[PDB]
Amino acid sequence: DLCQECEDIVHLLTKMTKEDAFQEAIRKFLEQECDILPLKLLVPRCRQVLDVYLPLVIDYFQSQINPKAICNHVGLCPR
Amino acid sequence: NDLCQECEDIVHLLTKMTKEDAFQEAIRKFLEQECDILPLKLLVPRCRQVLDVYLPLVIDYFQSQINPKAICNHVGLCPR
Ligand SMILES: CCCCCC/C=C/CCCCCCCC(=O)OC[C@H](COP(=O)(O)OCCN)OC(=O)CCCCCCC/C=C/CCCCCCCC
Ligand SMILES: CCCCCC/C=C\CCCCCCCC(=O)OC[C@H](COP(=O)(O)OCCN)OC(=O)CCCCCCC/C=C\CCCCCCCC
Ligand SMILES: CCCCCC/C=C\CCCCCCCC(=O)OC[C@H](COP(=O)(O)OCCN)OC(=O)CCCCCCC/C=C\CCCCCCCC
Repeated sequence: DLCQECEDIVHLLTKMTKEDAFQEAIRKFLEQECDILPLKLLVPRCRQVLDVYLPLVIDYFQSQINPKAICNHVGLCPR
Repeated sequence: NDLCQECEDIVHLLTKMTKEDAFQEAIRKFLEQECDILPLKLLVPRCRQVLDVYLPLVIDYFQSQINPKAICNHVGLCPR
């Protein structure tokens, strides 16, 4: 049941993004990855992209989202 | 505070989902669509080719002999 597993992942992400520890951990991990391969080459200006977009993703998962619509958008739930 | 367990749960869900071909097909279609538009079109040079090369590798990685706690340790959500 892909739809339900995707919805569960979305729910878990909504829970995890509420903790500052989560943001700090993912920030440090991605900052380390941005300085080495593969990301260093695959994503130009990796660190700046990270600085700008990690807070936006955190906010997004803390906002009023529609899990079934999200999972439909990526093709894992029907409409 | 129990981020470690939530991370392990996400990893387990991903391992389950990567077992289905419908998953690979759907994520492939979604990311192929995204590679042709903003933001990815600009953030990831040669997005479509990067996708073609790396999506099977990520799928295999989550289908392989992995330890969810080890992944979560690597990304800093379980302590070690
Ligand atoms: C490039 C190839 C790399 C190999 C694979 C490695 C995967 C990397 C994941 C990067 C994917 C970046 C996709 C960015 C596309 C995007 O910005 O669309 C998000 C849109 C736009 O939202 P808004 O403009 O704010 O308006 C609607 C309000 N809800 O939001 C969505 O509805 C979709 C959210 C996607 C997150 C869903 C996560 C659920 C988990 C599913 C299973 C796990 C697979 C995840 C793979 C990535 C797919 C997101
Ligand atoms: C570019 C930053 C933009 C900020 C927004 C973030 C949006 C989407 C996430 C972008 C995905 C980029 C991830 C880079 C992964 C990478 O290149 O690292 C390679 C390494 C090399 O693997 P190995 O050393 O062989 O593993 C041994 C450990 N047992 O990959 C890894 O180690 C595994 C990392 C996978 C972690 C996923 C676990 C899921 C946990 C929580 C999900 C919620 C957080 C999502 C962010 C994590 C992104 C990976
Ligand atoms: C790894 C499995 C974990 C599953 C968790 C899902 C992880 C990430 C979900 C992605 C977050 C989507 C939420 C959208 C919320 C939002 O408002 O952002 C939408 C914005 C819209 O962008 P714009 O505002 O239009 O900017 C235009 C100016 N350039 O889009 C995004 O946030 C997406 C940014 C992500 C940047 C991706 C860069 C990394 C991409 C590919 C790296 C591939 C590495 C693979 C290596 C694997 C090695 C084996």
